[PDB]
Amino acid sequence: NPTRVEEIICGLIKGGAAKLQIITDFDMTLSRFSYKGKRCPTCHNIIDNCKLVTDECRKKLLQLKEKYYAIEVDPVLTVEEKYPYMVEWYTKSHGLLVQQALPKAKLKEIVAESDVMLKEGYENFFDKLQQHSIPVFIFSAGIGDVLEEVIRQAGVYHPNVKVVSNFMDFDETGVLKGFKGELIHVFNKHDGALRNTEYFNQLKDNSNIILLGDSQGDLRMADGVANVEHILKIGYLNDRVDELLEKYMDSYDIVLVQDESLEVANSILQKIL
Amino acid sequence: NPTRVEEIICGLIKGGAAKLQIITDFDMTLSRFSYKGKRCPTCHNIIDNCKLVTDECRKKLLQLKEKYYAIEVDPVLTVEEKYPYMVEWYTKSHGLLVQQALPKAKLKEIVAESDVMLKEGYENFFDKLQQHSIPVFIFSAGIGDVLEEVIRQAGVYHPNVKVVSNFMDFDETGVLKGFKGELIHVFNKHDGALRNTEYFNQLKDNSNIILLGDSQGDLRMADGVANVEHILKIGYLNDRVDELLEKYMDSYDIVLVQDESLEVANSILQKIL
Repeated sequence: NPTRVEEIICGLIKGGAAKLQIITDFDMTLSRFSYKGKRCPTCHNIIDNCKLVTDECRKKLLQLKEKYYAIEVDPVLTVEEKYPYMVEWYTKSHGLLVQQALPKAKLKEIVAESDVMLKEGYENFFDKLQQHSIPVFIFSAGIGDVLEEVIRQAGVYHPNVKVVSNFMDFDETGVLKGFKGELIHVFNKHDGALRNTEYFNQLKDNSNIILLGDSQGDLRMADGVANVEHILKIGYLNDRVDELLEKYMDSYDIVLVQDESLEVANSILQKIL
Repeated sequence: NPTRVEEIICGLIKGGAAKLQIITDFDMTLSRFSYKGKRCPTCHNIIDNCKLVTDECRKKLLQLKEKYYAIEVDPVLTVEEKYPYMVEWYTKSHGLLVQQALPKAKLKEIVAESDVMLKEGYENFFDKLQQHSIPVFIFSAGIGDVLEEVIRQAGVYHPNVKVVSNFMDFDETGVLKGFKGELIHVFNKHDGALRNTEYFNQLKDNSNIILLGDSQGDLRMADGVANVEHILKIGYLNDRVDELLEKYMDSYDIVLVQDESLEVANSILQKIL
């Protein structure tokens, strides 16, 4: 309902800066799905395609993706069933990334020479948020170290920005040995939300939330919010559109089909802050 | 291969206007997939959503689409298996369109008040083609009468443009009674190509072809070309991208991901004509 969306937004404007927080996915949400007719990379792709991975290993990674992607988007399987494969997919990809002995010191170059792109309007998004000290919480199934190099290098890793993702584990050599903590993946966002309760409890007054995601899963990202008064959910639908449009209109308050900007979010921010 | 693509294009430039013809799909190929965050309509949607269809019938049409779309994009079914359902899908939708008794005289309004959009660069595409009398052959699984009202009203139904689609059959009242000829649908483009042999035989000298499509099926659109010397195949990949990207890079010479313009085609035309 367009009426309901306005009731929410009016709540947000009434709250102003003092009551607002942002929860958002990263890949295909803050970064672009495609550009100039070309598919843009996800954090995983940045590494898969970089010069520190061999042709042979890149080929094994692609086979993984073709097998496991097809299960991810299987119409017959429940998420129950899909869950162990999503887990398998990450353990193997990660498995292969370990073997290449990726050097921490190389991340900065890897990201700098990749095709990665933030959506139109991102400086304005991030700056406007920093200038009002609005807490921003980025919850991604991607790779924390890459994610951070994208935003650092774009000049928008401000102090209000908290990043929570799958971070790389290095050894003494400063060479990748695995992944820290519990795996974030598309199917368990809810567990990841409640696993970050300590951050959210420090934000009790921030009871007006804008959530930005790109999948159905992302709808759970606010499951650990302490005090919810008003929440606006904005959904980027970049792929599997005809299949998922109804479901998205059904659950996100705003569905933006193949939209490579943050202009809708920026105009809503303009009214609040 | 980028080298191979250039060999082809060089053939096309050498041929110039005198040897060129264009074969192209319409929906999501000349028309837009989405706009300003909103999914644009196909020729079928224009009718489904117009004021001459009831709320109730529009609801039955949507159920059809949700059932039959899911079969169309089933990974397990062969096209063999899917083929009778695609046929069923059209017969029922058409079936329901008949019942509403759609008036021929109303098409002009229906199209004029719909959200339909051609890609950026379309006037330049169509004009440049008309000005060199380049035969253009539009082969669509949509609805001929709608397709024609979109292009007529956009001021680009020029005499070099031949339209071949599923055209509406009216009765004495000028009220829809069915569909003429054999059904064009996504799976039988090849049969439709050879069924239009008479048009292609009149174009024997036009042995340089540019083909524009949006599906795998569309690759068969040139199957009835009399004399093939050079052919460039341009593919719009608007949906199911991650699933289909490899297959598309595999078979179209140029794959343009979520690209709502004709700029690539227009620059290739600039070099040829």
